[PDB]
Amino acid sequence: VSPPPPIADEPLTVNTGIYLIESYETFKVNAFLSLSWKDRRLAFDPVRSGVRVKTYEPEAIWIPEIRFVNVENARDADVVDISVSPDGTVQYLERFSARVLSPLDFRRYPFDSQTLHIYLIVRSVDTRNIVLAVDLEKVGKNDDVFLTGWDIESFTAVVKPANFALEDRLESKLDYQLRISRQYFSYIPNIILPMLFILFISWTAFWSTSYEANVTLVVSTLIAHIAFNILVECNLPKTPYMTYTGAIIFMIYLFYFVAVIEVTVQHYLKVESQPARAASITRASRIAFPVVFLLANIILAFLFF
Amino acid sequence: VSPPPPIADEPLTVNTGIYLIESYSETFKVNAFLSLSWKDRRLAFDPVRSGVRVKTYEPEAIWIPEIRFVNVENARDADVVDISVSPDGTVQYLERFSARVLSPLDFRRYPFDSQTLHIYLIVRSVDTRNIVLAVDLEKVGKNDDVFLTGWDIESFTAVVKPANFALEDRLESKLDYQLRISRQYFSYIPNIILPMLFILFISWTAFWSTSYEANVTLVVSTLIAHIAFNILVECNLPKTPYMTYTGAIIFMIYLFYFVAVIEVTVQHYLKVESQPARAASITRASRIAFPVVFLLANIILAFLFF
Amino acid sequence: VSPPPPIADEPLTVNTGIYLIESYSETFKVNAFLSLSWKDRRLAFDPVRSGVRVKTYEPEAIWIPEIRFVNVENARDADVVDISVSPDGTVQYLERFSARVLSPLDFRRYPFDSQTLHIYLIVRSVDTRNIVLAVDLEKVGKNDDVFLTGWDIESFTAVVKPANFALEDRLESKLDYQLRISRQYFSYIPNIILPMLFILFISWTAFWSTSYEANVTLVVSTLIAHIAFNILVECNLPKTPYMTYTGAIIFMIYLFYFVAVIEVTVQHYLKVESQPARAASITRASRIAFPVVFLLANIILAFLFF
Amino acid sequence: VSPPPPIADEPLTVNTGIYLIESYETFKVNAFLSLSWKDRRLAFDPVRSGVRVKTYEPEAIWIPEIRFVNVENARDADVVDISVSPDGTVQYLERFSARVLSPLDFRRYPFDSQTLHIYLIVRSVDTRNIVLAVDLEKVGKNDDVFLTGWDIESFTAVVKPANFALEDRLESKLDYQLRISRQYFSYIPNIILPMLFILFISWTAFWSTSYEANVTLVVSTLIAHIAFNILVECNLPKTPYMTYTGAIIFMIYLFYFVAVIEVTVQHYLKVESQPARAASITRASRIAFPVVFLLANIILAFLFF
Amino acid sequence: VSPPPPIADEPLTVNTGIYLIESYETFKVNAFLSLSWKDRRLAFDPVRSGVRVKTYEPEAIWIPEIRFVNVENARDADVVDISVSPDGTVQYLERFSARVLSPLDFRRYPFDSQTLHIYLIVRSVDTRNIVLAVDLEKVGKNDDVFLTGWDIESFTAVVKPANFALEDRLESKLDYQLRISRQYFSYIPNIILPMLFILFISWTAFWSTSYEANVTLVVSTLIAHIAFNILVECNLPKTPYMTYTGAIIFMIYLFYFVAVIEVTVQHYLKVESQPARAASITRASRIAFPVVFLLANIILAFLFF
Repeated sequence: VSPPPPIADEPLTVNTGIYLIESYETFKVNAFLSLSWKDRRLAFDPVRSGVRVKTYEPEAIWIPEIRFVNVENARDADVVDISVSPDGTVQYLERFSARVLSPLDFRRYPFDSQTLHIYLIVRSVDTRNIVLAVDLEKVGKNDDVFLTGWDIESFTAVVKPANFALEDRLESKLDYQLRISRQYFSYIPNIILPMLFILFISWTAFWSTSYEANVTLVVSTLIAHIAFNILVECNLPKTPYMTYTGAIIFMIYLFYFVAVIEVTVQHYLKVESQPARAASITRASRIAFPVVFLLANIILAFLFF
Repeated sequence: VSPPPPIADEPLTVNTGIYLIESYSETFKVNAFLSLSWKDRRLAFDPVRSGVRVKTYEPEAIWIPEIRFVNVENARDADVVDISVSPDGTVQYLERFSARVLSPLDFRRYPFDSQTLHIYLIVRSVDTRNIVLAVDLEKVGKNDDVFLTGWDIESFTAVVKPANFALEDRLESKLDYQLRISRQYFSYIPNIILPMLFILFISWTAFWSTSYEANVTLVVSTLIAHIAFNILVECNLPKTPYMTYTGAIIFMIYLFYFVAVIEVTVQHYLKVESQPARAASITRASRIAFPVVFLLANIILAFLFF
Repeated sequence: VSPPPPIADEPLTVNTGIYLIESYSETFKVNAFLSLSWKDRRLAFDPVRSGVRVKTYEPEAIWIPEIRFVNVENARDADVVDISVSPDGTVQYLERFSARVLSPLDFRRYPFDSQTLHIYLIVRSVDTRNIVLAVDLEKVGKNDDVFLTGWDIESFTAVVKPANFALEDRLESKLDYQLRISRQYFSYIPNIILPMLFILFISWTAFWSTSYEANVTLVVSTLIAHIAFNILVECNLPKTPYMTYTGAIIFMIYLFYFVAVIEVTVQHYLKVESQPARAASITRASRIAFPVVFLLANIILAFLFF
Repeated sequence: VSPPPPIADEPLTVNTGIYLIESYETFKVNAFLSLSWKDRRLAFDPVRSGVRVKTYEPEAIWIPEIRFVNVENARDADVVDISVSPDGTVQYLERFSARVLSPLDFRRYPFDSQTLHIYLIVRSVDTRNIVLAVDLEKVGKNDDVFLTGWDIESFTAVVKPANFALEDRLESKLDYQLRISRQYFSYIPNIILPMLFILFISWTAFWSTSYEANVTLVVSTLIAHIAFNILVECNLPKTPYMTYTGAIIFMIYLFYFVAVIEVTVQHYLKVESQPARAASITRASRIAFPVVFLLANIILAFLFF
Repeated sequence: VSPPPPIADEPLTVNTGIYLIESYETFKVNAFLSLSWKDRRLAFDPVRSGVRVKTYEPEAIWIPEIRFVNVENARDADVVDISVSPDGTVQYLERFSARVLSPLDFRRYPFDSQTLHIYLIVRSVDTRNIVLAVDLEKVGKNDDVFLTGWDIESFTAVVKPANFALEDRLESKLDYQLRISRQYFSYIPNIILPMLFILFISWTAFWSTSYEANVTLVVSTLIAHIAFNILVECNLPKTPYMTYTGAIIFMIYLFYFVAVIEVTVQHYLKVESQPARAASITRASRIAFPVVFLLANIILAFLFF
């Protein structure tokens, strides 16, 4: 079957709509794709037919070749209904389960908001040009729409389509945006708190002179920090980009090094009989370490938010 | 084929039923029988002239309602078992389907939790007539070989009254099938809480010691052992982005290792400062402070979560 | 196509058989031949006029009984090999199917266990006539290239008498195919129990020492080594929620690291308190207490599990 | 259907083209495969025919059997359009999602550029010979082409096909090259820096005489290095061949051994009462260890770059 | 369609051949399955027919049911070409991607050679008997055939088929062997070397008298060996059967135990005021431990090679 012919030179407007049935660090969505276009070749008089509307099969009529852009593979398509109104207006409906192929911006994790994108595309034919449109009454989401650890803020579409030329033929692109924000509250007692306790347990080598107990304090807590980093391996990003957590983790690895330097220096001074000077440093460190940490954290929080 | 026409204005009632064959796979898989029954007078026959009790049809041959599932992975691996039409026109459909339950678990009470797995059946009404779902209670159940290791399958029931609502200007009829399960917690004690408690107790022996070298080594080295044990039971400890009864216990333990370091640090600091009467007072208190605050805080939490 | 009609009121006997080609991938997948044989007189012929001894049909061409499997992960990868009709109308069906065995293992005796893997064949009887399953013992077996690494494939047999029962008002016939595999335990000793025992023994050398610094470092540091080794053999140590032979030994070991800490703590506490005669008495007893209670408790458990 | 016949003895030239839609330590690509060949059995006079171009179905006409060489399994094929121009010029277009089966060269990780390969092949038939060609206007990539942690430099094709015989029949291969380079900057604060801090924390046993504190310094940091190696397990290559990073990691394991030897020698001299000699070594080591490291690193950097 | 009839009582010989296009601790392969048999019912006089050969469709003619034995699931089949020669000889060609289902024998890892299997089977029919044959011109492998960390030595077939009875009907099995050997070099600097360094770092407790430093030396390195074993978890066998590497690992766990015993005894003797003896065996241990290791290793190497 060929596409419907133009009354005049005008292109075929396909009224699209996505409504999230079920939505569920990667994302998959189960939804309704609704398509509507006018094919007069199908028009009928209800009187001769004895039907308000005629229900067709996908094979029977011309259906626009609507493809998705960023998704895993050929969509799990299931046609729900095909309805033609006496005028030849085609009301298509399909149910599709699809994997969201968008990278997340981990730069502000775990205090971030993401915008998941769903791209609808149609390539225009030799016969006539096809353009995409949005039926706002056919764009939404159910309420059973859950995404554990996230707050589903919106499901909206950029109404104005992206029309552009590709391999000498025109293409019409549409942008569906699932905007989500994170449920950060558990991060404190699970990730930052114990990581901070381990670093604090190290800092008690600023009220000690025993190099044996001090080596054992700083070094043994370096092992505990690394093991805890492996414990929360999942909840920490794979990112090749600068991240808020990444720098905070890095800063900690540096603070374990500075603490070793102080400890080492202090012991060297004591061996060297400048104990008044060493005890001065170990005394300063009791306020230096927690103050530079709290400043550097505030510096970073500003640098990332 | 079009849907059957109404006698009067009434909608088409589809008598549904799910019967669990098997269950498997902290995620869940179902293998079951989906039974559907509706009246199509167009298919009706006079039993006497026809001779035969009922006639067997093919899915393509007749009109079958478009019944879809809601919380399942992808398009069901459908297999039609039998299609039977009663003299009066009522159709007896049966299919075998294997599906994955897309229902989240509530880990807030892990490992003393009961879970309600959901299977939603939906039907969209057509232009011709309206379709509504019903439940044949004789056709809703589960086999007895229905096992779910580490869980107790309590019930498989359906919320008989459907959720009828309008979506995209057309009516929809949703049905709720509930697989209620509770966990088999008894192994948790000797595998998860007991050794975690032993590690914390082994730390507390720094309350009958004055050696800061042995005390640093006691508290710090056990912190490493607790973290490594947490990695040993990584699977058995929930991922939840929400607070949990086990969630808090673990946190409380990380806090108790910190307080224990503070005491140990204070004790040795007083010792150096030559106030041993005071130091030995604290270390003596700690021998009863630490186990008492733990047992209280645990009881506080158990109440806060149950 | 409808099922063949009864000579009298008798049901249709379907002669089944499964023959193992290959087994693979603590879960198992099985690829084999499903042979089915039944009498359909509607297709019977006279050899003389036909000439041919037997004719070949296509699955679509004739009525084939709807044989389904019960405990299989995904709708069987179906491949029809051959369909043959003998002069008297006796159909000889053959298909090749690859299937995932869905049977849980009884880990109550790992790694000295014997499992019994199940394959269930089911047929639902139709309105026309009743169907019952049978077993052709000449068509039930396994190849010799049948390997299951770390297991000894003892048998492949079928419970000849089928389990007839009613379901959703219609009659059903179930068959039991049993793959009996026992373990290849010998490598367990040098890989799992031996080093775990060495770590526990390395701890016990704190019974010939008085240095609380060296004793804390001996018991505590080996606790970390035991946990790390438990993570090293994470795959071999079962996920089971139930009582297990290995799972108790692991528990008992976590307890022995606690008792040892207690002795070590008591020993130094008496030494500090100046009852050295008494402390050296305990540390001396422990040199025979610890290895004796271990060897007794192990024998107690081995009896409790075997 | 058989292939089109030759005017004379010449082979059938198939004008190929791949244009990347999607790209997503393994790689998968979603793109447009464009094919063009002349079948005059389909050719028509535009004037009498009326229509500019006739749209056919894949089954209807003869389409060359174009296969990919290094890809996972039978391609996710989806025919977009088939157009026959008046001259019989078949303009084919399909959308294919495919997994790239090319091994990476980790020798220079994380400072490496990679050339991903897509091989198009056609086997010539008994009737006539088939050869591949490249329409340069139909080879490219979109701009939404992302590969997180990589910089997509080019998508080009080796225009000259590699013609050769296989099993007595002639074959025509084409080389599509997706040249990418890595986004290395996060490697420093995540992989090399803490690994260096752990090794430095060890070296502080060159300003200490306490064998207890020295064993605890060298040995305990060896554990921390191993645990950190497990923390970055993902970001460290599996190569059976030698590598720049793999060599460094090895050199570090050796430096922890040398440091143990010094520490052991120092205390052995101390017990043996040659403290002049012991303090000489520990003094040398303060400059030996950091100098040999910085030299050996420069030696390796040159040996790999 | 039925099989071709016998001239006399002879069986149908099917000339098979597999040619590896692409190979990729588990293995998959992309190849060409070539089949050739004589079906006279298809024979033609070349002169009157004009054409040298005629191309058929799989559905059109009788093709032998050739199945594979050790592969995951039903082969991703794709028919390339079907050609009939004037005498009725059928030249079939298909492209199949398939996962090798053969167990690896790790009893010599990482100095092992492995023989990957591909079995071809055909079940004989009631009409006539079918037997498999090998066209040696149609058995091979491409040269771009790579298997990272392995050396592809051969791809050969056991020409003589295994003919046997199954469920009362005859069957014909063929053996295709992809013989590969390992690229072990990197094993030394990645697995055995650091494992040896950790064990050597332990042995420095034979030049020490400090029981605190000796407990910390032997015990702390035991943790480092276990953590390193977890670091190389991937590169080490899962085998339920004895391994050369498996016993070495075991022997090492035993050497850490012996080292604890000697340490413990030595301290015990010194406490007991018999320093003459403790010093004596500790001196023995300096040569006992490295000698028994080097002997036991040689014993094992012989026991496994």
